[PDB]
Amino acid sequence: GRPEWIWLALGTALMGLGTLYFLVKGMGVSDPDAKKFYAITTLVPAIAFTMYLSMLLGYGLTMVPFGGEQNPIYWARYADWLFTTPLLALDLALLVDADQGTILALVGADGIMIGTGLVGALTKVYSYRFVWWAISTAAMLYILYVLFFGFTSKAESMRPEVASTFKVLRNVTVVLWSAYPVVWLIGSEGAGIVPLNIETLLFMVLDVSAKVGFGLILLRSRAIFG
Ligand SMILES: *C/C=C(C)/C=C/C=C(C)/C=C/C1=C(C)CCCC1(C)C
Repeated sequence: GRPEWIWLALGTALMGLGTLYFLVKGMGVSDPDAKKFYAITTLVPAIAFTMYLSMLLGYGLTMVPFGGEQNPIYWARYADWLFTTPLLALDLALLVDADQGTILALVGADGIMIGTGLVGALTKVYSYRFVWWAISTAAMLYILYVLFFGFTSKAESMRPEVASTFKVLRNVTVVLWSAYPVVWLIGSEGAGIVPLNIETLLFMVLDVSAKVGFGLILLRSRAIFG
């Protein structure tokens, strides 16, 4: 009966619907290249759907003590993000033909961001929580710098239609991702200013927008076509 459950139920529903819709459209398409984008992009909200469900049912939540209090931390989010954020990057990476080393570096950075974020989430010394938060956000910025400067340049060599689709997704990604560290900062994991219920709502709106929103834009485009 935690108050944030209503948002966990809506994120479950939205992610589940989104998965089904993408699966249905995906299995209908025969183009090889398009099927690859569909397979990657249907997996993302799939993973998110299972995690939101678990949390809705009481899993992935633990009490961490810091600030002289017992604080409720949803660690199931990091298990979701660990695998969905690199898959989203792969989507963007395939669109622009990015180099294999570039992708290895991104995913690597991404592993670090999610890994330090979680360590930071679980840290019992208040001050140190933000030390882990800082590194994680530093890793995040590296990724955004690459997608904005690096990937946009590679996109330049693709047809206009492919480059156009990437810019939209690149913008969607940049705007949504940069909002996660601030939410963590002022929410349950950080300053404890925004309450967990509201925080769950914020992450749900970002999550769904970043997965199903991102998906709808990518999968409805001509750009995934070989
Ligand atoms: C579907 C989920 C997506 C697209 C999640 C993106 C998540 C981020 C960009 C998260 C970033 C974080 C930081 C920069 C620092 C503190 C902890 C995190 C993990 C909340």
